[PDB]
Amino acid sequence: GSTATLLTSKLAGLTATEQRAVTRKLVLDQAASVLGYASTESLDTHESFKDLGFDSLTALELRDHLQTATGLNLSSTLIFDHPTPHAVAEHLLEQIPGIG
Repeated sequence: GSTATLLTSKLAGLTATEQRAVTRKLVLDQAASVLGYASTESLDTHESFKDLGFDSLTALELRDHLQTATGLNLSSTLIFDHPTPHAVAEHLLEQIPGIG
């Protein structure tokens, strides 16, 4: 759906664990783009987007970022369903076709 092959071609090179790692960096990077960052400087993967400053605004463009980033289909309260970019990145594996 939509694309997937974009990021899916990434995870194809990883194992589920490294697939976590790569978008634990991507969701992070996106969240960074949202929040005002350029190197995920003020982010955490152990801390929830709540603390990152997301809400019914930034989470929306972040969620938007993840779907744009991955090509998969995420949701409105995505990062509030999955607390951390860690929980979200692994959530991005759930979207992945078998390889993930």
